[PDB]
Amino acid sequence: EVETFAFQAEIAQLMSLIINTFYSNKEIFLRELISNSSDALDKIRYESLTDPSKLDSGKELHINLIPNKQDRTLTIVDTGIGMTKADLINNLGTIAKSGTKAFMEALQAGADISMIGQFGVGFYSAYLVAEKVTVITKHNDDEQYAWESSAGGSFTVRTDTGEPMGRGTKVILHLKEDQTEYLEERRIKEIVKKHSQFIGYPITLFVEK
Ligand SMILES: [Cl-]
Ligand SMILES: [Mg+2]
Repeated sequence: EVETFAFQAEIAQLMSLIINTFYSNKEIFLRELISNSSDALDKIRYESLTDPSKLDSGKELHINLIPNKQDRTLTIVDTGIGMTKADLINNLGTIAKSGTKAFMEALQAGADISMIGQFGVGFYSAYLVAEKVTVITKHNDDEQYAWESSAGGSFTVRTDTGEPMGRGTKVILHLKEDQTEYLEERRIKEIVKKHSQFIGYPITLFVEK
């Protein structure tokens, strides 16, 4: 049972901008996604202070970066608060309509695409490097869902079964054929060190066979 949804016109327009604009500094997508994980981890961290049972779905708060050269995927996984189905449908928990407007206004006032995170829509920077993005998420007391989109105006949502996560979000980037540098260990390490070096949770870069 796969449900198909239309992006709001403003989000479709943001995605088309990200896909079509000539913009060489694509590596900022990873900072944006790690920032989103850090925010999600802060949320579960705060909820747990008054309700420790919120960590029954896993106490460890951290981020994993998993490259897979066979599948041409880079996956960013966190054990943050996760998203409900309604959050996924509502622009993955973002204020993307107003954020898109602000980002567009900023761009005409001298901003560039690397400032996208300032407008709360950094997730969509994934489309600088990915042809398809799959988001698997599990929030306490909701079921596990998979969102997916290859842009083009629409996204799908379905329940995800097998490979349960205890809690959090996994962003699976199916990379564009010419963006495979982002599976190389030395390149990912460089980007994490350049742009994510003060994130307050462990970031483990997985090794490949
Ligand atoms: Cl909004
Ligand atoms: Mg912030």
